Amino acid sequence: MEHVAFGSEDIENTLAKMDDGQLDGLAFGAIQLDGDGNILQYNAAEGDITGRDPKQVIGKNFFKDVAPCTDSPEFYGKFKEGVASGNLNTMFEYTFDYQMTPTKVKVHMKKALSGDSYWVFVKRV
Repeated sequence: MEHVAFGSEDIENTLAKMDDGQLDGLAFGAIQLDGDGNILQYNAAEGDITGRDPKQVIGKNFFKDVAPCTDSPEFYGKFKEGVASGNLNTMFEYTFDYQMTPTKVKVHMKKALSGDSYWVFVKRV
């Protein structure tokens, strides 16, 4: 179990050293997206929250395929502005309700250390 706290100010540096094996040891959900919203990494904790099987969602588009409930100005809109601008760091509450029991979460989106990749961190509230 990797000791990293949700919302840590230097979270991008710490997660840069993790492979999709060490990501599964986080206490919160973590998804890594490319600039188009395609899923590059998806950890075990996220699968526990949402029911998705990590290996099966990698490669899919988060906003178009996996999470249509996030295709809105309040989530996808913030992501798109972040990708276009070059920086992103925002935290907000949201409800995930597609093909699942509605679940309230806290989401933290932040640009990764690498060029065109972005993190989406999730925890229950």
